[PDB]
Amino acid sequence: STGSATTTPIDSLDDAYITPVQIGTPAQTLNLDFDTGSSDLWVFSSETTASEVDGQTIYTPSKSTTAKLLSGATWSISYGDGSSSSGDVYTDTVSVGGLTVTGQAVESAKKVSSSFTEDSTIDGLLGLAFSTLNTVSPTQQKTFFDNAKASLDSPVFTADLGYHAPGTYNFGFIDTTAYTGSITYTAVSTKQGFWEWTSTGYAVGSGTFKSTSIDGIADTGTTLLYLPATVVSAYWAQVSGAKSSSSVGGYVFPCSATLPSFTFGVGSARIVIPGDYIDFGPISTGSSSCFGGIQSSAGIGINIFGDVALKAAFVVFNGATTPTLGFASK
Repeated sequence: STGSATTTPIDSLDDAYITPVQIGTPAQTLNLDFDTGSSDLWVFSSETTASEVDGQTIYTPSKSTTAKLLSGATWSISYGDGSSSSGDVYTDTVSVGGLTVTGQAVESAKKVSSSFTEDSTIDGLLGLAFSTLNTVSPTQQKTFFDNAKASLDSPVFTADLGYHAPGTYNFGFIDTTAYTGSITYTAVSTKQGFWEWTSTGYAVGSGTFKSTSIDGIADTGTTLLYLPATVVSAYWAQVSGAKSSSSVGGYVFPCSATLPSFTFGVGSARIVIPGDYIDFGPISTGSSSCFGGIQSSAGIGINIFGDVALKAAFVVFNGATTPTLGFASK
């Protein structure tokens, strides 16, 4: 089997991407944030505290003839940005882009933090990291990909995110028309439960490439590119007036600037992030200070190749027995 679904930015800055997911019988379609940095499929639901729902589409298990309470199971998750959610669990039929998993754990939110409530366009998350990070207790549950894996033509999914435009998540096949040149594959460590890999270096603009190992995660659920302070300082030093602002919470730059590109290494290959991808616009409406799309990972504890980086590439998440990651230009 295969699946293919379009993913759409939630706003004009590509702050996140939503992908329609069919849950239950008859189908209830919710728009989920596919997140390669976590491993829970959770949704706003009929059980979510009413005051914490503000415009989201909810899953109502009582209206699904295939929903079954997973008796005793609860979940609770905290994300890197400080957001959180928790609740109980149902199993139900879940389909993405024509690919159907029966018995998928669907984690029903009883509580969500304010950032989720405030995001009316995101109806929940679909985790695509390794199932070892799944938070369901006392019986840990498998991700949608893990459940689908054996049925897929090939044990892979791909992320092809758009810049200010829709893109595609495919399951079970590699669309050879969706990228240019060849795919360069690189080793993955699953020791922390992430799609963790080591970039071979970077360049700023038309500058020379610096060979240096940068361990990080491929994370579709993180907006920006978070890299070591040394790397980030070298980038922003090439933008007149750019500075790190403690008050704003990162690097800002004059909105009048033309940003240089940023290149990262994948083995001997190179992925170029155009300067425009690094512009996240005014810090507040009408401001002439703009927020940067490359930020320091210092104090996160991990480098994160988020959407800013991933959307510059066609990315293969290879879930073979020895998982790997592939990157191609597009």
